[PDB]
Amino acid sequence: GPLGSMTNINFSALLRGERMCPLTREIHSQMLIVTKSYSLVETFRAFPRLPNILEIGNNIVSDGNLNWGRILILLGISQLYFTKSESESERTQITEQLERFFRQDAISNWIASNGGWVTCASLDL
Repeated sequence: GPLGSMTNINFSALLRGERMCPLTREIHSQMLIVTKSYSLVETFRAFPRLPNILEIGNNIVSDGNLNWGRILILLGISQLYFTKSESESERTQITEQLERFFRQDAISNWIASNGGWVTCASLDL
C-alpha cells in the first residue's frame, strides 16, 4: 500500500526546543518572534490553567480566516502551556492536541494551499 501519514512538523521537538530539524528550528524562531511581538506572555495569563489546544486553534479560525501569524500565535500559546507543564502526561496531551488541530481537513488544506510550512519559515517578520 501507499505510505501512511507522517507529521510535517515534529511538534514534540518544537515544544521541547532541543534537537530540531532545520524547518522545525526556523518555525521555533518565528514562534518566539511572534510571542514577543504580540506580548503573548501577558495575554496568556488570562487563559485557563488546563490546556485545550484544539479548542484554542478552532477559536482562532472562528471568523473563517487563517493566516500564518494566527498559526504562530497558536504555537506560541501551546509553548507557554508546555513550558508550564509539570507532568509528561500533560506535555503529551498538549502535543496530541496540537497534532489533532493541524490534521483537520480545512487546516491541512489551508497549509498546503498557502505555501506549506517552508513558506511560513520564510516569512520576513
